[PDB]
Amino acid sequence: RFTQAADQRFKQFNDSLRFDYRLAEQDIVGSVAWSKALVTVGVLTAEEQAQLEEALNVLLEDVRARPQQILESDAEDIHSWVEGKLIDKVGQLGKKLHTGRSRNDQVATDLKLWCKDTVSELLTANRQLQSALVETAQNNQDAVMPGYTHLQRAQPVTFAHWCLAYVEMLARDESRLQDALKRLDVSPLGCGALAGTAYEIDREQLAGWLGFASATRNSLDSVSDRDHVLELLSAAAIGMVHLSRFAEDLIFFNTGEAGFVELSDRVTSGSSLMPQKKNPDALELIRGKCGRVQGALTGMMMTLKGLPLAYNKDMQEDKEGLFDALDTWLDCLHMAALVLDGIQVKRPRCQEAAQQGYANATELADYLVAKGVPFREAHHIVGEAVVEAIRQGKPLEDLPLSELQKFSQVIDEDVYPILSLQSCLDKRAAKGGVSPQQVAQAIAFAQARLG
Amino acid sequence: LWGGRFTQAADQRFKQFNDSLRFDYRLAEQDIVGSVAWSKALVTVGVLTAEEQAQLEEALNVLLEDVRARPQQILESDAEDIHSWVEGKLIDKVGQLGKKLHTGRSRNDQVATDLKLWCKDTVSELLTANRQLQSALVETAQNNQDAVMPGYTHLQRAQPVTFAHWCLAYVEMLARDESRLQDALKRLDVSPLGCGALAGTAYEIDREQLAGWLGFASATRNSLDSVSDRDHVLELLSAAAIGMVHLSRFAEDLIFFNTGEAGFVELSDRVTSGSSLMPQKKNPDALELIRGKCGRVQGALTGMMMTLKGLPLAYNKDMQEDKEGLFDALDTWLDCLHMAALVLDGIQVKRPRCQEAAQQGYANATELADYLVAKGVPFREAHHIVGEAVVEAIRQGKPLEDLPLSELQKFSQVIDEDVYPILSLQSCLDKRAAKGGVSPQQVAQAIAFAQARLG
Repeated sequence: RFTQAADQRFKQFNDSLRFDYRLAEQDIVGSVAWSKALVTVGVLTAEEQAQLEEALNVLLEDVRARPQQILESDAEDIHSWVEGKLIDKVGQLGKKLHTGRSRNDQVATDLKLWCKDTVSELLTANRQLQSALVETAQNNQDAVMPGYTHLQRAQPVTFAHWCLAYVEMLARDESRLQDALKRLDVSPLGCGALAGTAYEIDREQLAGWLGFASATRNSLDSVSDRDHVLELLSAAAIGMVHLSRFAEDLIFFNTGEAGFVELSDRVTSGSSLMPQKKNPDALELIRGKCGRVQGALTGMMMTLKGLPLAYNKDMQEDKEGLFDALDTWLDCLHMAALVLDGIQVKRPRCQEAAQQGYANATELADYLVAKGVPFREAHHIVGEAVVEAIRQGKPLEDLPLSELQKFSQVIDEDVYPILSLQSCLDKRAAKGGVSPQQVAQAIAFAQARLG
Repeated sequence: LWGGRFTQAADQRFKQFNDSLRFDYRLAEQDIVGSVAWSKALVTVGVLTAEEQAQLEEALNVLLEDVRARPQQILESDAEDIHSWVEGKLIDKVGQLGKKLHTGRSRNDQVATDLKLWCKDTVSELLTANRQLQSALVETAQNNQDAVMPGYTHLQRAQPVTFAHWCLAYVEMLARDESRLQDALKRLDVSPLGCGALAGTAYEIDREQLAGWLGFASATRNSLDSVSDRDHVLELLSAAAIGMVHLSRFAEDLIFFNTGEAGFVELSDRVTSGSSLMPQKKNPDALELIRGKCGRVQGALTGMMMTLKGLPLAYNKDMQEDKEGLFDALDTWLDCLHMAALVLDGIQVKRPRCQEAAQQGYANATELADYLVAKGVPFREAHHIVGEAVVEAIRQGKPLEDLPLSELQKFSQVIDEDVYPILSLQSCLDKRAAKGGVSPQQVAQAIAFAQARLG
């Protein structure tokens, strides 16, 4: 009894179906393609290939329309599940299909086909966040707020420029995904268990049937290679780092202390104890989820580190992490878009905090330096003027001319336009600077580029 | 549990993203048991009458027995989490009374308690699994005291050892895992319940009495810390990570001993796969999976560290990410401890091959240096001398013992016919007579000591 329990434990420990069912569709189209290779190589007649294709097409439509059926079976993995469902439709012809093929090059192929499908969905979700960000930017070009270094008020910025910062981060995530795609777009099918098919299959022809751009150059490498999962996990970890920063900023902007931003009821939840709470749960989950992506990355690295060639059962650990991390990344991309959709920027509070920063003390200092006051003395004087202004509870620009002239006689009426928030924005007029004219052009450039 | 502050419902995609039920239902028993203890705190302080508490306990116990019978039923609900699920089922059963149970409590409070209760049970199981492995290793050692084999450093033939000694090496690793689990359990055996959402319950509850009801050793000293603390998850993950490193080395060793090249070990069919064509080759499936599974435990560790890093006080929603990581990592560690034990029974050590290999690679060269020392030759000099003898032995393709005396005396004139008994396999073992050494008497003393420590 406890022997049987132990054997059943071993079967659960060993089996992969419960996560690799996720590869059903890829295993099936992969099988279609192999079947054609076998014809070129004289194992299958053209008729057996058509019957096999027919049964695989029916199975594909059935898995699409009801994926939950796979997990009803006690098959050990999908390859064996698909094989079993093939034999029901076609008899021993569904075993003959595995001729010249191994589970090692089979799963390598399925996995890369899955990555292609998934990178595609990630590219879309990523482009959608960019577009959500750019749209948010368009509607908040007038939202002047404090920029931050060290979480201290620095030169003022606009909410729009803040959005386009994340657009840029996301644009690099997009090219990272594109590059990973091109690099993984190589068919490992026809590589046998480790040393190649024992048939004269045309692997480049086979790759074409699979939709891959070329075939792998080395069978040992083909069966042992999981770079694409490491690289996709890297891309995801960096993407999630981006989203964790976005979340951190929005959560600060969302504090009662800041009051910069109000989030929608759709994307927010309450407290079981505290009747007033409206918490940024979605933003917090997005940053909390950075860790599981990172863990998936670390785990895959550790799994592959020190692993001898060619194939090893350790490599069955390549899927759960990848699946979880890419699902997470996709969910976070969607959720970040959703948060933006309902966001309200509280413009007066943003501007009030911008003005309580005294960044224009700089502009005062070199107004004075431009008027001839020595550097050291200029800074001393503005320092004094700033202390007095906070004592009176007003911005520098709010001091009457008679008051400012007590700090330096050279200050005149022309000081006031030079101290304005608008003036300080308009000076940053180089590419990527925060002047409204530049931000406006960046939004337009991103609209055109994003479609 | 909330909604009065809200004018609009959650978006469907937010609900799927935010809900914890699909995994926190694992805490059902703990949640209900904590709720019972909380109902008692509430009497103490006038929120509930004695008969109201008795009535809540009845309904909670019904839920407990229902949930024990088929936990899966929980997942039929669209409840946000296990806490809302319990409260909702209480209300169905007792009406308005069910709306009273959450007085003075928060989910921050509740989940912190539920998770520590679950850790206690899980650590216990890990401890049990760790001890069976130790004791399975000890028994394998018992039965393989005579299996001289090569010892390795750098995967190079070092000095002879025995398979018993190898086994006991892993016993020592596991015993430190065991003590790490015990120390972690002590630190975590502290009740956070009664700390509200961060600042305390607004009630004169006796939190040490509450701890007693829950089976904890004491109550936490600071509400802010209590609702925000996940040290115990990091500490358990880190113990699991170390434990999994040990298992990965165990895996690496056996997979190596199982090669056609070594041939030291035959494993059971129960734990391997292979082909009827080549019944000699067994793929070490369980072992490969044990070492492969090290990563996900390492990943859970890194992941929880990252999620906790830079988080302000007190509770934050990020902390909902603790459970999935911990569940996976401790389940993995438990399964690997069980499979390691499964691999050990029916394992067979192939003695003739082990012994043959133990006599190769000039693994007796230390004995010659030591022999030179005993004749007065400074160890460093002896070492150099023997190294050169090895270079000549390699050149002749002979073991040191097969070098004629006249040849050996070219290296040192002090060498006489008594080197030869010193080069034997049995003498390599006998000479290592200090504690933790490989002599037959030391290994026997170590086996007997491990048997006593574990019995």
